Amino acid sequence: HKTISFGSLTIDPVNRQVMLGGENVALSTADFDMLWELATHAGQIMDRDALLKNLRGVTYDGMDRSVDVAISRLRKKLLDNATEPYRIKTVRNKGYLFAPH
Amino acid sequence: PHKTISFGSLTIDPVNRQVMLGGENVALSTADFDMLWELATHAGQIMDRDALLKNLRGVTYDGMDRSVDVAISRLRKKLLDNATEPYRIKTVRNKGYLFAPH
DNA sequence: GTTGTACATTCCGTTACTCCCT
DNA sequence: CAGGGAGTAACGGAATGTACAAC
Repeated sequence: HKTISFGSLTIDPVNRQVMLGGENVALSTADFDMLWELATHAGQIMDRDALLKNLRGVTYDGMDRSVDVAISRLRKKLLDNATEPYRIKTVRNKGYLFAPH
Repeated sequence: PHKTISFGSLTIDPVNRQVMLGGENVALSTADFDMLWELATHAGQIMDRDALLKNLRGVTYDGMDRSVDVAISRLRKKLLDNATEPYRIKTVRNKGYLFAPH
């Protein structure tokens, strides 16, 4: 009912469980809460300050790389090469974007 | 004629406080069936440590109090769940624990 | 059999580089 | 021939998992 899917990727907030085309991908608490955020605003550029607020929530001090680190850890577990990402795009000086297609 | 709650093969019978998985009776102590009961009646809903402790021992989460965590570990053990890849009981950092209805 | 301490293990924020891009 | 914005490896402090001690 509340489960929100994309392509072969299913994100279930009721059981806090995510599946990538049959296979069940193990995500930590941050991996999930971060992916959930992005997917909610799919195709929408989420800016760094906006991420920290919704997820921590603290103020972006203009110099904080935790979101970047969080993104990389997510990118690896989702099987998404950062060199040319299919799922989670980087947008220079804006933030990050979840790609539905 | 017994009123219970059920999630797949799992079955929780608050009448005689007997839980079954499948299957066969799972032995829980009193304080542990209580905590399982709290979680399961708020399935899909994150129960924080204060919420739990207010039932587990009827106190307020002060610490650093770890009585819930070990308790969560027994349930996971007793429900044939694996902590690193938990199906039925999820850990949510800084929040608490969660009974997953599926 | 019950319970939680005393370790055992994992998480994620910081740091510290690195290669980009401008 | 800066300057900075983004990737991630690694460190380590704190949040969580539990074998087994104390009951």
